[PDB]
Amino acid sequence: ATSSACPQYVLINTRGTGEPQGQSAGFRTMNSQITAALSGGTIYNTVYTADFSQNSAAGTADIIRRINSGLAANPNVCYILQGYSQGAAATVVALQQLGTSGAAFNAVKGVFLIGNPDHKSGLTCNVDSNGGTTTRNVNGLSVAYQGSVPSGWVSKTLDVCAYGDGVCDTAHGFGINAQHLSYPSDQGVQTMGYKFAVNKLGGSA
Repeated sequence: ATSSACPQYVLINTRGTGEPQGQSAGFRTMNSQITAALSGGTIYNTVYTADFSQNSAAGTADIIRRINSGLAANPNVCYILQGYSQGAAATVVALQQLGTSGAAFNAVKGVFLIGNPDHKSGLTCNVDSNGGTTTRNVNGLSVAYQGSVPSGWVSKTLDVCAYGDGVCDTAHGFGINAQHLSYPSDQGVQTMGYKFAVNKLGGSA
Protein backbone atom coordinates (compact mmCIF):
# COMPACT_ATOMS: atom_id res chain seq x y z
CA ALA A 1 0.00 0.00 0.00
CA THR A 2 1.01 3.62 -0.49
CA SER A 3 0.68 5.88 2.52
CA SER A 4 -0.63 9.28 1.49
CA ALA A 5 1.14 10.75 4.52
CA CYS A 6 4.43 9.06 3.61
CA PRO A 7 4.80 7.96 -0.04
CA GLN A 8 8.56 7.73 0.59
CA TYR A 9 10.13 6.79 3.90
CA VAL A 10 13.38 5.60 5.42
CA LEU A 11 13.82 3.21 8.32
CA ILE A 12 17.09 4.46 9.80
CA ASN A 13 18.45 1.79 12.12
CA THR A 14 21.49 1.98 14.36
CA ARG A 15 22.92 -1.33 15.51
CA GLY A 16 24.37 -2.68 18.73
CA THR A 17 27.99 -3.19 19.74
CA GLY A 18 29.62 -5.96 17.73
CA GLU A 19 26.92 -6.35 15.10
CA PRO A 20 28.43 -6.30 11.60
CA GLN A 21 27.93 -3.10 9.64
CA GLY A 22 24.57 -3.77 8.01
CA GLN A 23 21.02 -3.92 9.34
CA SER A 24 20.73 -4.65 13.05
CA ALA A 25 19.35 -8.07 13.90
CA GLY A 26 17.09 -6.07 16.23
CA PHE A 27 15.00 -4.77 13.31
CA ARG A 28 15.34 -7.30 10.51
CA THR A 29 11.95 -8.97 10.92
CA MET A 30 9.91 -5.85 11.60
CA ASN A 31 11.58 -4.05 8.71
CA SER A 32 10.75 -6.87 6.32
CA GLN A 33 7.14 -6.46 7.51
CA ILE A 34 7.07 -2.65 7.25
CA THR A 35 8.59 -2.51 3.76
CA ALA A 36 6.24 -5.27 2.57
CA ALA A 37 3.25 -3.37 3.98
CA LEU A 38 4.09 0.10 2.66
CA SER A 39 5.69 0.97 -0.65
CA GLY A 40 8.39 3.61 -1.02
CA GLY A 41 10.51 2.40 1.87
CA THR A 42 14.22 1.83 2.26
CA ILE A 43 16.31 0.62 5.18
CA TYR A 44 19.34 2.76 6.03
CA ASN A 45 21.98 1.26 8.30
CA THR A 46 23.79 3.92 10.31
CA VAL A 47 27.51 3.89 9.58
CA TYR A 48 29.74 3.85 12.65
CA THR A 49 32.10 1.49 14.44
CA ALA A 50 29.64 0.23 17.08
CA ASP A 51 32.72 -0.42 19.21
CA PHE A 52 32.72 -1.43 22.86
CA SER A 53 33.77 2.02 24.14
CA GLN A 54 30.17 3.28 23.69
CA ASN A 55 31.47 6.52 22.22
CA SER A 56 28.79 6.71 19.57
CA ALA A 57 29.17 10.25 18.16
CA ALA A 58 29.76 9.00 14.61
CA GLY A 59 26.48 7.06 14.79
CA THR A 60 24.50 10.05 16.00
CA ALA A 61 26.09 12.20 13.29
CA ASP A 62 25.26 9.71 10.54
CA ILE A 63 21.61 9.40 11.63
CA ILE A 64 21.27 13.17 11.37
CA ARG A 65 23.23 13.24 8.10
CA ARG A 66 20.77 10.78 6.54
CA ILE A 67 17.77 12.74 7.82
CA ASN A 68 19.06 16.01 6.41
CA SER A 69 20.24 14.57 3.09
CA GLY A 70 16.83 12.99 2.56
CA LEU A 71 15.00 16.23 3.33
CA ALA A 72 17.18 18.09 0.84
CA ALA A 73 16.05 15.63 -1.87
CA ASN A 74 12.43 15.33 -0.74
CA PRO A 75 11.06 17.80 1.83
CA ASN A 76 8.13 15.42 2.37
CA VAL A 77 10.11 12.28 3.21
CA CYS A 78 9.22 10.45 6.44
CA TYR A 79 11.52 8.67 8.88
CA ILE A 80 11.35 6.05 11.57
CA LEU A 81 14.48 6.03 13.75
CA GLN A 82 15.34 2.63 15.23
CA GLY A 83 18.11 1.87 17.68
CA TYR A 84 19.30 -1.21 19.57
CA SER A 85 21.63 -1.07 22.58
CA GLN A 86 24.52 1.29 21.68
CA GLY A 87 22.40 2.27 18.67
CA ALA A 88 19.51 3.22 20.94
CA ALA A 89 21.82 5.56 22.86
CA ALA A 90 23.09 7.04 19.58
CA THR A 91 19.47 7.63 18.57
CA VAL A 92 18.55 9.25 21.90
CA VAL A 93 21.47 11.65 21.54
CA ALA A 94 20.34 12.44 17.98
CA LEU A 95 16.95 13.45 19.42
CA GLN A 96 18.69 15.68 21.95
CA GLN A 97 20.61 17.39 19.14
CA LEU A 98 17.68 17.66 16.71
CA GLY A 99 15.45 19.46 19.18
CA THR A 100 11.66 19.40 19.30
CA SER A 101 10.78 21.74 16.43
CA GLY A 102 11.77 22.20 12.79
CA ALA A 103 11.96 20.16 9.60
CA ALA A 104 13.91 17.18 10.94
CA PHE A 105 11.66 16.85 13.99
CA ASN A 106 8.55 17.03 11.80
CA ALA A 107 9.86 14.41 9.34
CA VAL A 108 10.62 11.85 12.06
CA LYS A 109 7.26 10.17 12.53
CA GLY A 110 8.42 7.67 15.15
CA VAL A 111 11.35 6.52 17.24
CA PHE A 112 11.60 2.84 18.18
CA LEU A 113 14.21 1.76 20.72
CA ILE A 114 15.16 -1.64 22.12
CA GLY A 115 17.57 -2.40 24.94
CA ASN A 116 18.17 1.31 25.52
CA PRO A 117 21.11 2.21 27.82
CA ASP A 118 19.42 5.62 28.18
CA HIS A 119 16.11 4.15 29.37
CA LYS A 120 14.51 6.60 31.82
CA SER A 121 12.18 5.55 34.61
CA GLY A 122 8.61 6.75 34.23
CA LEU A 123 8.50 7.87 30.60
CA THR A 124 5.21 6.83 29.02
CA CYS A 125 6.99 5.73 25.84
CA ASN A 126 8.39 2.87 27.95
CA VAL A 127 6.92 -0.58 27.37
CA ASP A 128 8.06 -4.16 27.92
CA SER A 129 8.32 -6.92 25.30
CA ASN A 130 4.57 -7.56 25.58
CA GLY A 131 3.65 -3.88 25.29
CA GLY A 132 2.94 -3.63 29.01
CA THR A 133 4.40 -1.52 31.79
CA THR A 134 6.59 -3.92 33.78
CA THR A 135 9.74 -2.02 32.78
CA ARG A 136 8.25 1.46 32.69
CA ASN A 137 9.79 2.51 36.01
CA VAL A 138 13.38 1.38 35.61
CA ASN A 139 16.56 3.10 34.49
CA GLY A 140 19.22 2.02 32.05
CA LEU A 141 22.96 1.86 32.67
CA SER A 142 23.74 5.16 30.95
CA VAL A 143 20.79 7.48 31.52
CA ALA A 144 22.42 9.29 34.47
CA TYR A 145 25.20 10.74 32.32
CA GLN A 146 23.92 10.44 28.74
CA GLY A 147 20.38 11.65 29.37
CA SER A 148 17.07 10.46 28.04
CA VAL A 149 14.50 10.74 25.27
CA PRO A 150 13.55 14.45 25.49
CA SER A 151 10.04 15.20 26.74
CA GLY A 152 9.01 16.64 23.36
CA TRP A 153 9.84 13.33 21.62
CA VAL A 154 8.11 10.98 24.07
CA SER A 155 4.69 11.01 22.37
CA LYS A 156 6.12 9.49 19.17
CA THR A 157 8.65 7.16 20.82
CA LEU A 158 8.35 3.56 21.89
CA ASP A 159 11.17 2.49 24.21
CA VAL A 160 10.96 -1.28 24.50
CA CYS A 161 12.82 -2.85 27.41
CA ALA A 162 12.52 -6.57 28.02
CA TYR A 163 11.93 -7.35 31.68
CA GLY A 164 15.31 -8.10 33.19
CA ASP A 165 17.43 -6.75 30.33
CA GLY A 166 20.31 -5.37 32.41
CA VAL A 167 21.17 -2.62 29.92
CA CYS A 168 17.78 -0.83 30.02
CA ASP A 169 16.49 -2.34 33.29
CA THR A 170 19.03 -2.13 36.10
CA ALA A 171 16.31 -2.92 38.64
CA HIS A 172 15.54 -6.45 37.46
CA GLY A 173 18.39 -7.12 35.06
CA PHE A 174 22.07 -7.84 35.48
CA GLY A 175 24.29 -6.61 32.65
CA ILE A 176 24.22 -7.95 29.11
CA ASN A 177 22.20 -11.11 29.54
CA ALA A 178 19.83 -13.24 27.46
CA GLN A 179 17.12 -10.63 27.87
CA HIS A 180 19.30 -7.99 26.18
CA LEU A 181 19.93 -10.40 23.32
CA SER A 182 16.27 -11.46 22.96
CA TYR A 183 14.90 -8.69 20.78
CA PRO A 184 15.70 -9.95 17.24
CA SER A 185 13.47 -13.00 17.71
CA ASP A 186 10.95 -11.74 20.24
CA GLN A 187 7.64 -11.87 18.39
CA GLY A 188 6.02 -9.28 20.65
CA VAL A 189 8.90 -6.88 20.00
CA GLN A 190 9.03 -7.43 16.24
CA THR A 191 5.27 -7.16 15.78
CA MET A 192 4.99 -4.08 17.99
CA GLY A 193 7.80 -2.41 16.03
CA TYR A 194 6.20 -3.19 12.68
CA LYS A 195 2.75 -1.96 13.75
CA PHE A 196 4.23 1.14 15.38
CA ALA A 197 6.17 2.11 12.25
CA VAL A 198 3.36 1.42 9.78
CA ASN A 199 0.87 3.40 11.87
CA LYS A 200 3.24 6.33 12.42
CA LEU A 201 3.91 6.35 8.66
CA GLY A 202 0.17 6.70 8.00
CA GLY A 203 -0.63 3.12 6.99
CA SER A 204 -2.90 0.46 8.45
CA ALA A 205 -1.53 -2.28 10.72
